[PDB]
Amino acid sequence: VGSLNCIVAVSQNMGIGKNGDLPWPPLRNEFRYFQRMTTTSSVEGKQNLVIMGKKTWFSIPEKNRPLKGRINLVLSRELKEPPQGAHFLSRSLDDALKLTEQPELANKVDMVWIVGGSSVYKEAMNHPGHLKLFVTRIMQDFESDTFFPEIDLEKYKLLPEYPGVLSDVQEEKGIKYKFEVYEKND
Ligand SMILES: NC(=O)C1=CN([C@@H]2O[C@H](COP(=O)(O)OP(=O)(O)OC[C@H]3O[C@@H](n4cnc5c(N)ncnc54)[C@H](OP(=O)(O)O)[C@@H]3O)[C@@H](O)[C@H]2O)C=CC1
Ligand SMILES: CC[C@@H](C)/C(=C\c1coc2nc(N)nc(N)c12)c1ccccc1OC
Repeated sequence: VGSLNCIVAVSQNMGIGKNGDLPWPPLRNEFRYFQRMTTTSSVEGKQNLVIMGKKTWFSIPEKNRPLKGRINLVLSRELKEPPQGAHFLSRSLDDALKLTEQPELANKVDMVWIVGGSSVYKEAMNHPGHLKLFVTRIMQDFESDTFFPEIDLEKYKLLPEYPGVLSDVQEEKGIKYKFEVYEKND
């Protein structure tokens, strides 16, 4: 099984969501980027796994439910089975990652991507070991009600570039944003 990775898009005031939707209007290529990063597996005959909280699952426009080409796992202590269209259900992040070692997934999974929400991000980021964060910096303030955790830069190093990730400023709908990759190993 491969790398552990978080991916997020976040505004200047640290916001990731407002009532189960994005703080900002739809950014079509930003979303294509998320799709490409999380889907693309190098290891042949494997798929990436995506791990999200229950809220995040239910915020997915149904058109993208499940996220195609990836194994979709939802985290919920309340649910008793994977939601309609999801593949797996775990009661915690540690369980999710363990499940990954079992024979049913042992060599189906390439990369695992945590795609939200706030408490999942915080736990993966605080989890010792080798981890990357793919962070789109939306370079405005947007009114939000859910927030990305603090990135501890003593631990997380911003990489000066990364294959397959544009290093320069993007703009959609008059909103500027840029793509960053942070890496820790502790
Ligand atoms: N990059 C971006 O801009 C992103 C934005 N979002 C947005 O934020 C929202 C979703 O984020 P958020 O509200 O933080 O919620 P989550 O997606 O984390 O969902 C929360 C629920 O999932 C369960 N859960 C969370 N963590 C764990 C865990 N470790 N183990 C077991 N269960 C867990 C709990 O469900 P239960 O009560 O059933 O146990 C919890 O109430 C949406 O608005 C979405 O649009 C989400 C991801 C990325
Ligand atoms: C897992 C859900 C994903 C489909 C999503 C957000 C992102 C999660 O990590 C992300 N990382 C990046 N770089 N961009 C994103 N957009 C997300 C999303 C959630 C609610 C409403 C609209 C959304 O996208 C239009």
